[PDB]
Amino acid sequence: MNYFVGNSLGVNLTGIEKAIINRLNLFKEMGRPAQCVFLSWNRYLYRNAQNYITSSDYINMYDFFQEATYLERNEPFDWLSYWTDECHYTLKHVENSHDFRIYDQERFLMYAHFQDPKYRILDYVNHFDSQRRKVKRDFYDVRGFLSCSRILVDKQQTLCEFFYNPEGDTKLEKYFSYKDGKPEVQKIIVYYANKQYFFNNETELGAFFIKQLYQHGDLFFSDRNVYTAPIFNLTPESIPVVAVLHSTHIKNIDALDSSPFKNVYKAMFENLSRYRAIIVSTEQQKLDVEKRINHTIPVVNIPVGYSETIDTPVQTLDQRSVKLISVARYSPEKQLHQQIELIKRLVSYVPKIELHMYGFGSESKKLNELIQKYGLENHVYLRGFLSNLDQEYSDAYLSLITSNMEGFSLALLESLAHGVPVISYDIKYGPNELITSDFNGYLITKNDEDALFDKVKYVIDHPEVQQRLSKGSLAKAQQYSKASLIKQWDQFVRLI
Amino acid sequence: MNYFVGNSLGVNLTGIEKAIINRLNLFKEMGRPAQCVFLSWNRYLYRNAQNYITSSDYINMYDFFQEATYLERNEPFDWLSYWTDECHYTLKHVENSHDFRIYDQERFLMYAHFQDPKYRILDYVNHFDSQRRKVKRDFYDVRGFLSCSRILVDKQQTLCEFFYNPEGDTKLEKYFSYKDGKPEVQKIIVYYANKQYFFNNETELGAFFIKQLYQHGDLFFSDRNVYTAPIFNLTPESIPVVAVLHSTHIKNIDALDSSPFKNVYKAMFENLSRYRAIIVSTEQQKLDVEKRINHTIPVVNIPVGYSETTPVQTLDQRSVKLISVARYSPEKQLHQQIELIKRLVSYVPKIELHMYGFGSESKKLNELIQKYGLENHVYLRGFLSNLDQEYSDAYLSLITSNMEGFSLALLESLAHGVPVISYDIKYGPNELITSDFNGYLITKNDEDALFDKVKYVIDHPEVQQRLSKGSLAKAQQYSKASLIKQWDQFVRLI
Repeated sequence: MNYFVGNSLGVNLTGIEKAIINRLNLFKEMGRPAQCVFLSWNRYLYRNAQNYITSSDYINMYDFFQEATYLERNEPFDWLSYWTDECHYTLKHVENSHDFRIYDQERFLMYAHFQDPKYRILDYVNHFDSQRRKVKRDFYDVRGFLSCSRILVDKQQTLCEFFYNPEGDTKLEKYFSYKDGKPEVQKIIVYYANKQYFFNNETELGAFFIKQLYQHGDLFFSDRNVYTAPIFNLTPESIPVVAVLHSTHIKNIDALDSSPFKNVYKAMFENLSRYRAIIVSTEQQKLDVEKRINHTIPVVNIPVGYSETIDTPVQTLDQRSVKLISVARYSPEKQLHQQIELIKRLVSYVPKIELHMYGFGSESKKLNELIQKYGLENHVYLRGFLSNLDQEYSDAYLSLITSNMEGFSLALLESLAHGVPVISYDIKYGPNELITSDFNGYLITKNDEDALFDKVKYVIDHPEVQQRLSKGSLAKAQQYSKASLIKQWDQFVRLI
Repeated sequence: MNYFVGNSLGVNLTGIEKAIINRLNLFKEMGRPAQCVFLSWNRYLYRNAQNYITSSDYINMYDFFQEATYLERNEPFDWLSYWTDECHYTLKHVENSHDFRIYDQERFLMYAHFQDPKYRILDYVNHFDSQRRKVKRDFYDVRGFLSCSRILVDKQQTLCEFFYNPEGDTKLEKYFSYKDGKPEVQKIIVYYANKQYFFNNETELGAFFIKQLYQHGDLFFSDRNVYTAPIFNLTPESIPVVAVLHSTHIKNIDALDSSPFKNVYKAMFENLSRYRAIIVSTEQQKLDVEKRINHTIPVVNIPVGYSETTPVQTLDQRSVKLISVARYSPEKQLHQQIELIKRLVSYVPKIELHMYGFGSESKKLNELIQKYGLENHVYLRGFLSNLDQEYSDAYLSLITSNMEGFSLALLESLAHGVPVISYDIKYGPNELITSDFNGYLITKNDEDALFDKVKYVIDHPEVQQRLSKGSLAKAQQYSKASLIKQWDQFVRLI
């Protein structure tokens, strides 16, 4: 059995999350057992996983100990008619919210919070004593059951939390003490195997959990090396783990030798004999990493993404309009303001031009402030993150990358697969490998926005080029075919 | 020859403008000659019309007297260099514009303005005197020639206008005086037929033109009645004309008998004996009109739009996409849809509203999308011409106006498989939707009932598909083949 350890799955999948799911779906078709391992406590991971993996494709560490691994949504529960009818409480609704303030004949007891406006998903319930101190907080799983009560001290500070199984029995206790104005774990009690276990640390908890999962002949893959690498350090070398690096390994990629390893990858690079091999996406990163490592341990390049059969429309280009697209999380590294800029000085040459920006991150409001400032309301669109962008690649003329650091770009390959050429700064890793300028898009010089504007403008001018590039896009998309990676993954696993 | 008579075509086609082109394409297929007439001076008309009808398909009255009827673009002319290389002027380019100031050795002469940044289309040239007053503006046709010079007075006020043919010769003159604070024609001179004609307003010119155009057994349709009815009224009964009505005919739809006509239509109704008939779109409007006019003249219903044979109903599971194909004008009540989405976003976090159109409320509507934080959900997509791919992942169409004839936007939805949820307004929705067949009719302005239904259909994808299948069915009742029959019928019998 092959385990791909990560942290968790977001509402919106991140690059690492998407990459993990891809490995899982390749291993599915290949015929090898595989499973995702998630470490982070997350009561919404069932909902978050549902449109991508099945509850048997994944083990979550907390679920495991909560005897709630492979548990489904149970039947919905009318909490409000419980409180009114059964409990003879009265329910003052809080305005502009799915919240409530529960009372028993003018005694304030708890503050209820739901996720949804149908009031079917209870999120949390907060408990108050005689003097309206917030004493205890009950958090609920998205499948129904009460998952964790938390006990508060002083200024709603976390003193400890208790994790339960869906039947209610306690399975986990965590004790907090406040260092630097923030709760740090200091004790963990785990009820497991009809015994009691003690750990000082969530890492020590992580290691224990692995040792349970592990059988002889099982193989691990460490994908959030921030957390997963410390966990594996406290694991016997007898247990094979292969590191998977999900981005550029160093703080400045221009200083190949005189540059520190990233805070996230430091723990792996310190214990490099722990890991059976290390996997990057780009050949360049394979070369770069094994020189800096000094070939102490093998390195392989297996790309995080692959190209699949296209049974939606490709290059159905309305000859009157020009859709440009960004498919990138709205974070600073992606440098999306440069694209709003580009669209600014480009409407006058191509009016009726559109830029659709697919993502959602933190820069949402900063990005929206510019499309508004420059008058670009009817030309630039902040389309929220959505999967199955296949319909959304159909009318796309070009893809833009203006990030500065990317590693393998899943959205880059996804463009090429839909026949949409991409114009991207010439950065590491990824674009260099996936784009050949004047083959399937163009590589632009870093942050050289005038060079950017020129080629984007040139390509909008001569559609004969877009069609030529769009062709070779499909060509390049094929070198990363699902078969190329099933085999490439099968060969890697056998060698190990 | 059948002549459909409107004002002109805009950069974004209006409902009537779309209708005149639809009628043309219909006649063109069925083989009866027809061609659009446009009245107002519009020096971008040939560019506006490039995608919809030929230059053989249309006669603009200014083009006609300007002897530029059926004229096409010239070879490019390099004005920038001509002013430099041949007129030894300097060009002080104006910042953030396609404009130059034109000097002759520190003497400020002209302010040029180009449309495009490629400087290939000269738009207008402003002329200044020795004191730097703007005395003359030179308006250029997008085909390259000088169409009109306007002489200014006082506070850049329009005093008279001269209209040329492409050779340069002068063909019309208009003299203005200011009523309120706007210019108003008071004299028109026309050099046509090697003679001089005098008219007192643009209406009398319009009537003079018609008679120039008219030949025995030509037939005319009046499609912009605020302007065209006054024209045909100054025209002899011997010229056949048929009124065509494009909105509700009455200031208030609720008093069928009592209320006044819309200002647009007063001129028409007050002289109903001049028109061989009225065309309307919906069977209902045919009746309501007939009652009021006491069957004085024939009323006939011939829908403004037809359906025809591109991906359809390729619905992504995770996202719900709502569409409004409607102008950003106030009587479409498009703010109500932003309010809808605002309520509906916490039940449907993946929802979108794409709002296709142009219009005066682009700013009111933009502010609300900003105020409510719906910038990631409601989009002002602005006017798009071919919408065939936007309809593909459309879940439903939305209508929230209060006044409509046939909705061409509604039928287009139904044609592309997209059910419509509309208020129960006259005319059009009553006729094209059958609730729980291809969409729902809502009590007018019942924004709760609207929300209730929109959320419902979203809740039941299986209903949506049932509704989509009925929308395709109803659309084939308004087919192309059938409307060519309706036109050929109701031309032959007039």
